[PDB]
Amino acid sequence: NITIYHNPACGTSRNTLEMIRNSGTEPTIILYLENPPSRDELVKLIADMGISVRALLAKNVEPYEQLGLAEDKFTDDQLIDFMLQHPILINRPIVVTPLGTRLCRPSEVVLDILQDAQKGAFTKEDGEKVVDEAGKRL
Ligand SMILES: [Cs+]
Ligand SMILES: [Cs+]
Ligand SMILES: [Cs+]
Ligand SMILES: [Cs+]
Repeated sequence: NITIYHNPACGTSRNTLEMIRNSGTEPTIILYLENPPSRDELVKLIADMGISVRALLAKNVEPYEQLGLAEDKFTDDQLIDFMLQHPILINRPIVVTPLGTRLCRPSEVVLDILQDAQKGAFTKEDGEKVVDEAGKRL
């Protein structure tokens, strides 16, 4: 049972999706930009990821810039509500499996929570080797 909050226009997200597939399961794919999680779901993801609310913020997207979010003037709940109102602020990809939830940045973070091993060598789309044929992380 795997879910990925995916942005097809982001290389890290594409790389993550293909690593998931290379472990042999096809995940549930949520285009968070158009189908963002609910407030309750979003709080849970953040808790399960073990990161701060602010570490989940995508920088260099228009709401981050225009809302002044780089400044330390926002509570965590304010930041969660901005994320819900402007889903492009949610950094990507988030992946949930039976073993846990991670913000998969860099994409190979996802190897921690995939239950089955990669089924063969995996190379990122830009040529960066991740795992060889033997299954060793390079
Ligand atoms: Cs939802
Ligand atoms: Cs693992
Ligand atoms: Cs292998
Ligand atoms: Cs890259």
